[PDB]
Amino acid sequence: KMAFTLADRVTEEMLADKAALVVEVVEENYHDAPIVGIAVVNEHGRFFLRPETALADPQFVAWLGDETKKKSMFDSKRAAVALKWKGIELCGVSFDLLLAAYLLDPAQGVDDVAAAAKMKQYEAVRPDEAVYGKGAKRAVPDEPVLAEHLVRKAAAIWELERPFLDELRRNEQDRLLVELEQPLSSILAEMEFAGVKVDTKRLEQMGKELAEQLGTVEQRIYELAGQEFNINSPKQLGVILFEKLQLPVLYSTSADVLEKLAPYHEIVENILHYRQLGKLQSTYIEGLLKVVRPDTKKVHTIFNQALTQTGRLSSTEPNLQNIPIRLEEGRKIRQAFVPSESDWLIFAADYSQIELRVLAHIAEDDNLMEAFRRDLDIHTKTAMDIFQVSEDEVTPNMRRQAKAVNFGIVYGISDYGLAQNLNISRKEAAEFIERYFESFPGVKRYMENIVQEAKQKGYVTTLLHRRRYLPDITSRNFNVRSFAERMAMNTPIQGSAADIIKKAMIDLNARLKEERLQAHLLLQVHDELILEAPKEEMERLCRLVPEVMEQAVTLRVPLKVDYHYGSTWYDAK
DNA sequence: CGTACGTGATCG
Ligand SMILES: Nc1ccn([C@@H]2O[C@H](COP(=O)(O)OP(=O)(O)OP(=O)(O)O)[C@@H](O)[C@H]2O)c(=O)n1
Repeated sequence: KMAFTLADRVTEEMLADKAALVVEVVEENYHDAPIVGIAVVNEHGRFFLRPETALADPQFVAWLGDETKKKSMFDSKRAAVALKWKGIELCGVSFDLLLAAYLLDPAQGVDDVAAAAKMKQYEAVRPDEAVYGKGAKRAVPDEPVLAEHLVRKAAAIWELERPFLDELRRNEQDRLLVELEQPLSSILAEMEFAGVKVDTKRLEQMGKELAEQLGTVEQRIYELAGQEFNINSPKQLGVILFEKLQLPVLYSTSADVLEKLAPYHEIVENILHYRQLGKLQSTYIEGLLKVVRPDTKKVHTIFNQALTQTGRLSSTEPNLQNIPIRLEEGRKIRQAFVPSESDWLIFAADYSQIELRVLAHIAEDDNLMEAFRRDLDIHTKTAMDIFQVSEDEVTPNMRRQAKAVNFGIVYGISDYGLAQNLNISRKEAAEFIERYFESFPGVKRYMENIVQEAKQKGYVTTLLHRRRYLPDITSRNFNVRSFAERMAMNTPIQGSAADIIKKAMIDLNARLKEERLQAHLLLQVHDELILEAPKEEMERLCRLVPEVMEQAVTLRVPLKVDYHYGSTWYDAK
């Protein structure tokens, strides 16, 4: 057993100017969720507090909100947001063990204190899953069990801060934690708590029309197949296509396959159309409506800041980072995302080709840097170079194929992978790649060098010193090793872009505050920032937002930001 | 050829 005081009231010694603090929210989605318990560990001892008591105590609430009273936590954003829903401000979080663990090694998948602790041979704390259970059997245990668990977590955080900070310093990542990820955590908390207003009537109207079109195409499919079957079943669909109708096998029924089969039978295009409507209906209408809060008609995503292996955020419940845009039918979903106040507008700013600009910078490729210095259309320029033609001679198919090469280069180029993407032979794809590297020899040297460096050091890094370990780079299995080489090529690009936009968000918020604008961030989608603001602020934002985003870092090429605003997210185009 | 998440089907 670990010793602690199970307090009935808050005392002064619990309010020291440095503590490990646990404000426990067990529900996965912490929005408007209960706080089940509080633990504090500091120089004076270890304390468990009941939240109905602590959170009603003015001295404790003042302590929580006092920036000069420093707290060490794990996933402080969870606590901060749960407290925001209770009208309580959390300040002074100086160390977040989740973010520290994430920066040291995102591959550990650390999502509880016990997992972080094990990184430093500290095992005197249980995994959350062992305490709460998983799935439907999940539950908050009785007080003695709960209290001991929260105290052990606080004690672990209290013990682990120094070793974690020491290692971050050794890796030259301590500023990344303290000046980037931790401040960003607070900004993410604000964005999540603000939420995004949804026009549910509009979504419901779209739902109704979709359902009608769905019925129509569904019956057309049955008529064409000469029978009814579950179109969403791969088994049944595969039978209909490849046995009853005898279509060729190029069973995979992925979209790319169906697109190749479309010429053989009228049913195929109907099946694609059906899947597409069904996607919109199930995921982007019905699924979105399920998570809208009925009182305020807002969705409050959770941005997972300690999940991706490259330093990107992810977004859940709902995922607001994969709302359709490419095809008009799906893009209309965005008409349902609206400003939260009357006479406000949505303002969206996106980096133009940030990944290829970062590549130009890190590779110091003269041709690619010159292309961005001239603000050329990069896909047209790449086509000119690889196909050896003048700008006026670049055909649409050529630009399309060059664009695909540009994607492959950023992802970690593969002849089989590019070949798959363009529906061409491996030798054909290999020729394109060779021509690319002939035109961009700095990029080739960079790709060769970064793989060698990954092998030598064991990891790759981003501009702001994020790291990703790549143990498979030495595998004697070709496929395993090749995937690791692709990660070595891609991670510094994708990850540096993530560093840049994170810093831009911090810089933007500081400027917004200085200027006392009411404008605020709502979402980030990897290389874009979505805000809402009074209509009277648009002219100022048109100058401020792109400037801050462009100046977040200084590269060997310019950063370029495009922007638009409108009455809904759809119209901010 | 990179990084995510949600869904419906499947399947233990
Ligand atoms: N102790 C440190 C040093 C650097 N960085 C990160 O790395 C970035 C660039 O570091 P910087 O020192 O300014 O440039 P370099 O000289 O290239 O790096 P180094 O420390 O090796 O000299 C910083 O902005 C920061 O994000 C950090 O997180 N912690």
